[PDB]
Amino acid sequence: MKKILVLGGAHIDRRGMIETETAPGASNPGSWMEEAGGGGFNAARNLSRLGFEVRIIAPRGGDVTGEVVAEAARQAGVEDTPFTFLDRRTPSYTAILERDGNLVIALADMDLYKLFTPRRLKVRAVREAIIASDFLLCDANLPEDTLTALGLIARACEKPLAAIAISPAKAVKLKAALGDIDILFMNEAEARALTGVRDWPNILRKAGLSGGVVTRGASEVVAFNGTEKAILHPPLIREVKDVTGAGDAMASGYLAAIAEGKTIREALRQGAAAAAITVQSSFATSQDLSKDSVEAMLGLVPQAEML
Ligand SMILES: [Ca+2]
Ligand SMILES: [Ca+2]
Ligand SMILES: [Cl-]
Ligand code: NA
Repeated sequence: MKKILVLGGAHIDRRGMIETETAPGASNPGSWMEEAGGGGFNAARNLSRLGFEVRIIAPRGGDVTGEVVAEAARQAGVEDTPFTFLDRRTPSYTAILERDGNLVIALADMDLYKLFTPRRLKVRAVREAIIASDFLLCDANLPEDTLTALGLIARACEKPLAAIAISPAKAVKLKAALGDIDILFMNEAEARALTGVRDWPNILRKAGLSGGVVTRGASEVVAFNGTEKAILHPPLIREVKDVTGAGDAMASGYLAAIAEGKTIREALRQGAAAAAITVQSSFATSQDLSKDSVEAMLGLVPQAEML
């Protein structure tokens, strides 16, 4: 598996920080930091950083913010082939923070994703992107019916499909597609939401999900597939005490391991290494992900146990 196609979100993340003491409910002097984000987009960048040939299809506006996302794609080596709607704005997450980093309030405009309908997913151009790929990844930013239709296409094309849950609210959108998803990445809350730690595999398999990863807190992770499950040990003294992030990094490291054909025990430890790299300091980010950095962090990752 060399080529991964991602179908999911890619938004602008704009963060405004107040420069002085906060005046609540009023104007404050500040300055804006912008960067690209979105579960699918972040995972796409990560997979590219880990050596895969990655392409992404995300709903995109005809604006400069969309071009900022496109540029961040190119910087990470991701082929950006957007579903462009020239009259519309690229989705955005805008936060205003106090000088001390406290979140005052954030506004998400994600409506553009509603345009990615099953009808649009079914166009020849998207099917050909799928046929050109070796592995698919989606996220639950896409509409529910689109996710189900995507599952049917993956089936018909015999393409492996992975999914990122994004949030407990969004996870439920994956319910009909479950039987067509080879690996679903989620945390504790998203698992409860879609389903109704070593227990997740049998609960989830009867829900029709043949494999996935569920994370809990800083240090517990379960991975499963059609016949197997594995779990992470608590860290020893010398070992890394946080192996969980936003979710992109775990997914990317795990999926990278599976796509290279490693065991779920090995995939578990790689995903953990990848997550740990992104959270090992206040300043750590997924830009620090590479095959070499994962290789370097792996010796610090607790052992995994098949069950
Ligand atoms: Ca200023
Ligand atoms: Ca189904
Ligand atoms: Cl997102
Ligand atoms: Na964490």
